[PDB]
Amino acid sequence: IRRVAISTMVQPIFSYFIMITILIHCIFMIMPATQTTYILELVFLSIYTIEVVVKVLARGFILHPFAYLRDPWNWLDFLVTLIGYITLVVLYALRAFRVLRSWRTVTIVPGWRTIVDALSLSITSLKDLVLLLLFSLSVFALIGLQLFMGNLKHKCVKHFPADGSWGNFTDERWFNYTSNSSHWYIPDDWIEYPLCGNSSGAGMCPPGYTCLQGYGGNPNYGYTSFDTFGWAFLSVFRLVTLDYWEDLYQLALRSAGPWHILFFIIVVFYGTFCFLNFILAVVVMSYTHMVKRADEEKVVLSPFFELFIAVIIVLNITFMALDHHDMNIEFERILRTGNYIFTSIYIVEAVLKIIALSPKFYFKDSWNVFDFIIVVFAILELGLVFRSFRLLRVFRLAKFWPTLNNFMSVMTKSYGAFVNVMYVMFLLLFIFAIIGMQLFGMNYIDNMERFPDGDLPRWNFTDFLHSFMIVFRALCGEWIESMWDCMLVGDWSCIPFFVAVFFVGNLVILNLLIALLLNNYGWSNIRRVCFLLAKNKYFQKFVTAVLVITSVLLALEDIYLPQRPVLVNITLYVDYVLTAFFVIEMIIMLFAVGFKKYFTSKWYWLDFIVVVAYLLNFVLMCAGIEALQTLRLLRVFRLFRPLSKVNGMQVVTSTLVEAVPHIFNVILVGIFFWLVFAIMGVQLFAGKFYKCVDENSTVLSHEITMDRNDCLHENYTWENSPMNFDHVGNAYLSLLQVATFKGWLQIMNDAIDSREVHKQPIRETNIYMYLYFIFFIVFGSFFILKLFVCILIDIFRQQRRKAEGLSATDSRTQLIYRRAVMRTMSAKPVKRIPKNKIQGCIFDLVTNQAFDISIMVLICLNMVTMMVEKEGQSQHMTEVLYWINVVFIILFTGECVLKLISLRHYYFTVGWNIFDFVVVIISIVGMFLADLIETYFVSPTLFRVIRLARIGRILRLVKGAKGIRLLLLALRKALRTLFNVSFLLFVIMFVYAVFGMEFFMHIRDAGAIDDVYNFKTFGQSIILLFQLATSAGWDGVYFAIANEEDCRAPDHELGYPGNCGSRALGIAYLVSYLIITCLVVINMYAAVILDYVLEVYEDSKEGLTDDDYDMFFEVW
Ligand SMILES: *[C@@H]1O[C@H](CO)[C@@H](O)[C@H](O[C@@H]2O[C@H](CO)[C@@H](O)[C@H](O[C@@H]3O[C@H](CO[C@@H]4O[C@H](CO)[C@@H](O)[C@H](O)[C@@H]4O)[C@@H](O)[C@H](O[C@@H]4O[C@H](CO)[C@@H](O)[C@H](O)[C@@H]4O)[C@@H]3O)[C@H]2NC(C)=O)[C@H]1NC(C)=O
Ligand SMILES: CN(C)[C@H]1CCCC[C@@H]1Nc1ccc(S(=O)(=O)Nc2nc3ccc(OCC4CCCC4)cc3s2)c(F)c1
Ligand SMILES: CC(C)CCC[C@@H](C)[C@H]1CC[C@H]2[C@@H]3CC=C4C[C@@H](OC(=O)CCC(=O)O)CC[C@]4(C)[C@H]3CC[C@]12C
Ligand SMILES: *[C@@H]1O[C@H](CO)[C@@H](O)[C@H](O)[C@H]1NC(C)=O
Ligand SMILES: *[C@@H]1O[C@H](CO)[C@@H](O)[C@H](O)[C@H]1NC(C)=O
Ligand SMILES: *[C@@H]1O[C@H](CO)[C@@H](O)[C@H](O)[C@H]1NC(C)=O
Repeated sequence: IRRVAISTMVQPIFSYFIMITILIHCIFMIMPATQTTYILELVFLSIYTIEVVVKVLARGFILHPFAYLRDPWNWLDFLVTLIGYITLVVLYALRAFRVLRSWRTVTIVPGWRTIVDALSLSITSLKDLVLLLLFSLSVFALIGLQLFMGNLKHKCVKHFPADGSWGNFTDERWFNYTSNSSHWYIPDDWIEYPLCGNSSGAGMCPPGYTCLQGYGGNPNYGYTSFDTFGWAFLSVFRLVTLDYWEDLYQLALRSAGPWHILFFIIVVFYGTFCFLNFILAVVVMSYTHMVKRADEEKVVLSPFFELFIAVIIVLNITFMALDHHDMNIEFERILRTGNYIFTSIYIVEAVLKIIALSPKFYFKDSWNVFDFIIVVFAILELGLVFRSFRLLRVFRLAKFWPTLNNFMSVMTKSYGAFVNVMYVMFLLLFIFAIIGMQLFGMNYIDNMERFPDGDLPRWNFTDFLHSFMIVFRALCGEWIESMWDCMLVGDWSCIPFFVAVFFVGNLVILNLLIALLLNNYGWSNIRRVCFLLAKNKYFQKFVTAVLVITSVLLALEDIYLPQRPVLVNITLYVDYVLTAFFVIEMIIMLFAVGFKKYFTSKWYWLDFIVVVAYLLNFVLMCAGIEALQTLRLLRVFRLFRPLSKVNGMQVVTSTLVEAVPHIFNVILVGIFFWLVFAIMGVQLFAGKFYKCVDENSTVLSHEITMDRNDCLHENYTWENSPMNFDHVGNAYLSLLQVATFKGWLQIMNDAIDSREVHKQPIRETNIYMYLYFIFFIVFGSFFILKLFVCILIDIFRQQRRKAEGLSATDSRTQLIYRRAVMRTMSAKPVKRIPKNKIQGCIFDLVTNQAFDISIMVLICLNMVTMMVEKEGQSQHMTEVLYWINVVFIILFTGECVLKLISLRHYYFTVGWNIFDFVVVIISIVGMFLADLIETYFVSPTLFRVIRLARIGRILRLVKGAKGIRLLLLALRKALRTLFNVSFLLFVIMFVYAVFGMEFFMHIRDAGAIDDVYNFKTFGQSIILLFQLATSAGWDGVYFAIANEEDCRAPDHELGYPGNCGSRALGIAYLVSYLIITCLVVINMYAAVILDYVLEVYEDSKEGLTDDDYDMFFEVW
């Protein structure tokens, strides 16, 4: 018995047999069930049971150190087998998790142990971050609950008819009329009722309507609000993750007022730019530790011909990129003839090289094998669709292009780790797809009526392909809309599922991928006086002040300016004065530093360009020609030099300046790869996004209009999609929309509906086109776009080393030791006296640990009391809650009084004591103020705002938490640099705000631009640009500002400005903004955070921390 089992388990054939069985079982899990599946399930279960029996007979069960159930993997196997028997003999919710056995297949890929260990270490290291995350989210949920409670229910309700059609006024008849949903404003074909508010700057109502509270439901089937702590929690988590967050942001600003933008800024700054970067830092440290452990453990043959072939390759690529939809016949002939010529040249090259060199030596070269494969494919293509393989020719450019060559060699050097990570990602997606299919698939079929028109949504769980696509989309960062659908037809189980998918896929696996990338990709007197004046402090301060004031004046030139004559005059006068000022300043600087210094400096060149622009505008105005707006807007660029001199800014600007060349190289490589995908996209989809519509832009059925001829015979419209693959430029724009995941859903809907040209698309007739986008997303968004962060991280570390005056050649250990030696230099001990029988007794009672723990418990209880508040509660409940809060305030005041009585003046030697003392004083003053306000009823919003001080007494809960204290210390050390980065971001936003006001203030309402969100004033422009800095909603903004169709041109004689945008201008504006902010400046936060977190953690683990010195001086 025992001998057989012991020999059987160690035989490799046994392990391969089990693995192959698991693989076929997974395959059968993908396909639809049938009676044959039931018997195959029994076969698989028998095989797994035999494995369990063999291993128990070989090891024993638990009682010894090396028994069967001392290995976690065996725990997985055993629990899944038991679940299988349980579900076979006797809830279907348990039948899914047999797919968990597939996790074992991770052990097939060589080098799997490193990645699995890194994942395990990352998961175990998030312990303190989870607690801090939950606390922060709760605090923000409370703040949002008190600020936005009830706002998302606002609606425009028609006035009670004075005509008497609804009867004479009575309170009952008025309530009866206002509650009828047919009297609530909603534009035709809309799903959601628009929000409103009567505060200055909120959404307005049409005439005959008033903005009311308490009617109807909240947005998104009632799932989006701040009416309870739980929904507020959900909304805050959504906001931190940036998941469709522009919609909640616009809803709140439209119902509450633009000033509530402040709330969103705070949440985005703390939660997105700091905390998720803590998560990334933990993942990076874990991976670095594992890799450290692993590593420690241990004619034709001439340059001229090469150049000739290189230019021929470039010309062939150009010819390939020129292909487009509905080409004229001459264009087609030219391209075809060019193809013939290129193929002939490649054939000649192959033969010449094979004969000049030996055939044996010819096929010993990898590049030669690649070229021969290309020649074979080309000749096969011309002989006989093999055109898709023509793209291989593009990759020959890597032989001649050193940057691309190095990029390729780096990938070759470490392909194994990336293979492991991608396999883990896809295995996780497969497991979740199967689980979600079993849990939710039948809900969509059974409860289809609940959907807006009773139709199945594009994204569902009805079969394996759709389930995989929806979980993959969640991994890309979009989870909440799918969760709304799941809840609508399901129950609470949808919430944990999607959250888990998002957390594991996005915050762990993708972060691990970027960690891999980082690890791998990483007269004489006149000159005298002018010189003295130029170097003088006061003169520079005066110049800076003038620049700042006139730049602020630019922000006031909004759409209302023509109605304000005094402002018009002030701006004109300021323009004249600035012209004189710039000229005189240029002369002074020239006399100070001279011609050669002046004209070899980039700063002085910027100044000179501004001087020339203002002189040109002056000459134009003299001639009677209206000044160019762009030229006089160029003066804002003067702000950057004084900005670069702010305290602590030098590290940030040095990092960006040093990073520019690498960023450019990455952009070039990305353009190359995107060219490959764009040519493929044109080949697949060019000309196929046309469809037949009617007066309402509603797609007709193919059963009615089969093709273009039917469409036009019935006098319908054969309209193209604004985003398409008709030529390479449009393909590039569509691929940018895909990679950023902004507007990609419509593009993919068109792609999977596509049929041959001139035919009516059919829903999901070409579903497997999804594979195209998956590949692009893996190689364009997960790989190429994440290099920017790695570059910034690597460069910022070096620049900070420069700033602190540290040597570059020193090792990390030496710096750790120097840090400890610096700490020991500045530590000292403190003692306090225990007072006086009464005071001494109170001292003994207050200095004990029980007292502090009790204070913590009281804080937790007060926090729960705050969580009880909800929308619609009776006023009696409001009063009871306020009185309970009063009790808590009295208790904390008493704590402070006792501590003061005990410690006398020593009390203020501890910083936390000072914070608590300030909070107590503020609470007393606030109680007085609240009583006065509530009695005199100043304003409900004012009361809500001043109630924000209540959070002060809850923030003390972090006192004494060591793990949380470490991360807060890291954040404190980084605060200066984070602030400087934020300041730079805001200045860039200001520049873009004023140029956007100039370019787009008059455009018609379309897409995301409407009466509330637009470029009409500086504030509204900033509201839009803060949203756009995260790339959120930029597709709708582009659709608005790029529209050149169906518009009125300006009438200079009549003064009418016109109302439509510019495709080229909008493309330039938005693409440049996305690159500068989303891909560069925002990633600086991650760089800074990572450096500081790493420092503190290494101090904790391989050195000494301030707490070590504190403990040493506790004894002393
Ligand atoms: C600004 O923003 C506010 C929040 O978003 C919004 O409320 C406000 O809208 C409405 O503005 C008008 C002023 O033009 C204001 O009158 C509205 O409030 C009135 O509420 C009364 C409540 O009646 C109650 O009925 C219950 C029954 O259970 C009873 O118990 C209560 O004691 C109370 O009686 C309505 O009855 C009233 O309707 C008017 O009543 C007058 C009485 O004769 C009558 O002459 C009028 O013609 C009319 O019929 C109002 O609705 C206010 N909305 C709400 C919900 O209060 C918005 N705009 C302004 C201008 O404030
Ligand atoms: C019960 N009832 C009839 C009265 C009766 C007694 C007097 C008060 C009580 N009413 C009540 C109690 C608690 C909250 S409360 O639960 O919201 N707690 C809050 N704590 C703080 C703490 C400080 C603060 O202002 C500080 C700033 C004001 C200007 C500058 C400093 C405001 C708040 S409000 C509230 F709203 C109001
Ligand atoms: C230095 C860095 C780190 C922080 C920068 C400060 C911002 C938080 C400031 C700078 C400009 C401010 C904006 C200036 C103008 C406005 C318009 C204001 O609303 C109005 O225009 C009210 C009138 C109306 O809506 O009718 C709302 C506040 C807002 C967006 C301000 C909100 C706060 C902003 C973004
Ligand atoms: C108004 O009253 C009628 C009956 O008089 C009732 O059927 C209807 O539901 C009421 N509408 C409301 C309360 O919105
Ligand atoms: C709303 O008003 C319309 C028009 O009078 C009426 O037909 C409808 O029944 C009303 N709905 C309710 C719920 O009262
Ligand atoms: C367009 O929509 C409106 C509102 O549903 C409808 O009345 C009209 O008949 C529609 N037009 C066509 C051509 O279907």
